This record gives sequence, structure tokens and C-alpha cells, in this order.
Amino acid sequence: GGCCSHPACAANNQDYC
Repeated sequence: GGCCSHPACAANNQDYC
């Protein structure tokens, strides 16, 4: 349960990651 755990998600959620 983490966005930063997923490179794809991280780049899509720059505020988060």
C-alpha cells in the first residue's frame, strides 16, 4: 500500500513521491 513502492506510480504522483 504505497505509491512510491511502484516506480510508475511514483512518477505519476510527484507530490507523493
